[PDB]
Amino acid sequence: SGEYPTVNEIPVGEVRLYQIADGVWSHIATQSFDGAVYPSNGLIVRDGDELLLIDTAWGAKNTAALLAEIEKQIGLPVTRAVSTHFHDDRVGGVDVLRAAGVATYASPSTRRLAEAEGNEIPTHSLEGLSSSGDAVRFGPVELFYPGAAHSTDNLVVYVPSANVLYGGCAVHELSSTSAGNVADADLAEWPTSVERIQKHYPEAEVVIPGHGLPGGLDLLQHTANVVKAHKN
Ligand SMILES: C[C@H](c1cnn(CCCN)c1)c1cccc2c(-c3ccc(CS(C)(=O)=O)c(F)c3)c(C(=O)O)[nH]c12
Ligand SMILES: [Zn+2]
Ligand SMILES: [Zn+2]
Repeated sequence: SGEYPTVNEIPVGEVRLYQIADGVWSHIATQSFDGAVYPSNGLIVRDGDELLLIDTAWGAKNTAALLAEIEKQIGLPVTRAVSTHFHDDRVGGVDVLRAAGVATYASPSTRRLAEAEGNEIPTHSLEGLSSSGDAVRFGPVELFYPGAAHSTDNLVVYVPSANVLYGGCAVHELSSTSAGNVADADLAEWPTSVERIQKHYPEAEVVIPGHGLPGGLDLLQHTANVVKAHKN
C-alpha cells in the first residue's frame, strides 16, 4: 500500500513495481536460493512510448510475471533490456525476455561469465565499458563501469532526468549487516569502485541497491563499510 515492498511481503512468483520518479520504477521479486528466500530489485525506465528494462526478476517465471505486471501497471512495451552482471538475479529470465521480443544486452564480460556459469546469455554485447570509469549512453540512461566490486563485470545505471542511481549488486541497502553473496566479489577493489561511483554521480538523489530498500547517497558509504567489515 505505498511503502517499498520487503522480502516477506512478496510470494515467490509475484512481482511488484514501485514508482521511484517520473518515468522510473523499480521492480521487486523474490526467489529461493540454497533454501532461503531473498528479494531482488531491477529498474524500468520510460523511453518515450517504450520501456527500457534493467535486470530480470530472477528466474523465468518471475520474469514472465514481471512482463505481465508492466502491462497491467504501465501498458507500454518493453523493447530492450540490460543485465548489470552475470548472476541469475540479473540474467535469469533473459530467455523469457528474448521470446517476448525484447532485445537483451550486456557487456562482453557479463556474457562470457554468464556462459561459463551456465546462466542465460543476453544477445547483444555492450562495448565501451571495459575499463573502470567508462560510461556509455543507452536510451534514457547512462551505463557506467565502476570497476570490480560485487563482481568483476558489475555495471551501474544512472537516469539523468531524475538523478536516480541504480547501483545493482555493487550497492547494499542501509539496513544490511553484511555484504550479501560475495563469492564472485573483489572485496579489496570494492571500496575503490564505490568511490568512483561517488565521484561520478555526486548529484544522485535516489540510490537503489540490487537487493533491498532504496535511499540516498548514504548507501554508497554504507556499502564500503559493510564490505570492509567483511574483508576484515
Ligand atoms: C544469485 C546470487 C548469487 C550470487 N553469487 N552466486 C554464486 C554464483 C552461483 N551460480 C549466486 C544470489 C543468491 C542468493 C543471495 C544473494 C545475494 C544477497 C544475499 C544476502 C543479502 C542480505 S546482506 C546485504 O545483509 O548480506 C543480500 F542483500 C543479497 C546477492 C547479492 O549480494 O547481490 N546475490 C545472491
Ligand atoms: Zn550478483
Ligand atoms: Zn545480487
